[PDB]
Amino acid sequence: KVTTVVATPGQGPDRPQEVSYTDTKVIGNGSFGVVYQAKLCDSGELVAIKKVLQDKRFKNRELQIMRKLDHCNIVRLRYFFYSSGEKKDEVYLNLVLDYVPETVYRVARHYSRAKQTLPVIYVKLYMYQLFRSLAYIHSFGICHRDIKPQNLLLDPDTAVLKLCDFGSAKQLVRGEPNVSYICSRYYRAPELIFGATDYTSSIDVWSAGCVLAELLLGQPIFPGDSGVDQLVEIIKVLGTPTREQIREMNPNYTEFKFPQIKAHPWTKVFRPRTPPEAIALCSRLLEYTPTARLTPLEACAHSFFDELRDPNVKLPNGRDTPALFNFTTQELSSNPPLATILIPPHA
Ligand SMILES: COCCNC(=O)c1nc(-c2ccc(S(=O)(=O)N3CCN(C)CC3)cc2)cnc1N
Repeated sequence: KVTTVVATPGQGPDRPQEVSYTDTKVIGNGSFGVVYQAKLCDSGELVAIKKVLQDKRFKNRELQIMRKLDHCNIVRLRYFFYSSGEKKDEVYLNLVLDYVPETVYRVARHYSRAKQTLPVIYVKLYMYQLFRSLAYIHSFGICHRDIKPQNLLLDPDTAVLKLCDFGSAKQLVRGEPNVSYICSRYYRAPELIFGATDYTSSIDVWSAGCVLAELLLGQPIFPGDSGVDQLVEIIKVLGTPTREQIREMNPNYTEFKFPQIKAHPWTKVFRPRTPPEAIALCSRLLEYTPTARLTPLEACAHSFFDELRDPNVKLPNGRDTPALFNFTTQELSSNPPLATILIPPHA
């Protein structure tokens, strides 16, 4: 069964094209509608169609953001078009994206069921690629707002990570308020747990540190039954924030959940047989103070990733490491002189 739809390229000139696809399989659900997997008849390559119900008296925020993005470690928007259900009003915006077979969550989840830890090289590979994607969208002022392992796609063979689900991403315009019940809990920055609406892109940096620590520990570092319990578990490990730290997180609130609980060391948080520059990265990612957290660009050049910058380092299945040095000037803009470290010898 071959379906032919008139789709506009998600990057290219505004030139609607006949796109034919088949093998339509549902893969995902959500707030927005439904996610499918499909095969382009002509090129035979697999794609994902994210189908959202669209009201025409406001443009889809995700769509405006997708048509401005293009990176190695981000699922690219190939096309978009409009469908409908039965009656009219009932307009569906459909996003044709690249399909990536696996996700970090489902990888991380197995090793955990096998009582095993993910090999450290995969931690470095997947965190570095995530940082690159973060430094790129933050250079536009776009904040994902929903970093979680299930929103990171992986190819098992090439070890390529591609960030997906831009449903909660938003251009942060300074002076416009921004909501605080964003982020998929567990990875919900301190500022948002206290209900701050004056946040920056560093909330993705926090969420990334929660993803890093989860891959190191083999389970979510900051669990919790609600937004309140997330604060308990953060305070359990990072201690009660100082009142200066509280002022920097949210310039609004403090309704003491309970008392000051103090911190316990990073060394005692993780497994003993795995404490290298990985613990130093977590201590630079998971800080209360938003301006004290690393930039995704500064995180890529951290000591923990230095194995990947070696010209001789090779993937576990013997293959080459995927592109880890093909930066743009937009991606380097926050700190251009960091290219000293980012681009090693080796071409
Ligand atoms: C709304 O936000 C974005 C929604 N998602 C995307 O856009 C997107 N999703 C994926 C994806 C990858 C893995 C899986 S899976 O859990 O490993 N698995 C589930 C069932 N199935 C039989 C096998 C696959 C599910 C989906 C890939 N590329 C995408 N472009």
